[PDB]
Amino acid sequence: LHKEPATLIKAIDGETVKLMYKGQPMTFRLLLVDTPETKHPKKGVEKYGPEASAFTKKMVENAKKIEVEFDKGQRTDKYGRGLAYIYADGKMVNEALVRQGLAKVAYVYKPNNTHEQHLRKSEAQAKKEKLNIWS
Ligand SMILES: [Ca+2]
Repeated sequence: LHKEPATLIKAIDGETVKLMYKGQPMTFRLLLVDTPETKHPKKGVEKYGPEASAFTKKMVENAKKIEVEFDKGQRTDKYGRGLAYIYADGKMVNEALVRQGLAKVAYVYKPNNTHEQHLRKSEAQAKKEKLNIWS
């Protein structure tokens, strides 16, 4: 893989953060995780979505270094969003959200799945801990 510098522009929600990467503002999708929603037109807000976006916000905002890392497969999805693992001070947000019961592992697509068993290891710990979506 290769980690890269990127600069925070805007945390949209749990799974989506806007970042200046290569000098271009880009929408980035947190690879492998699915967070609850704040806005879904046919839904309203979903349980733990407010605090899933809160979490990521705090995490990318108080960071001194944000780094993105692309996986070994296509790097942009269909809606043109970067496909990546985001590190706030070297800690993987994508992992942090699952360790805290605020994200389930999901849409795991070969070959963009290098870190599938690390996160699938962490969801298991949070489930075993009765935490938040697993409560
Ligand atoms: Ca979602």
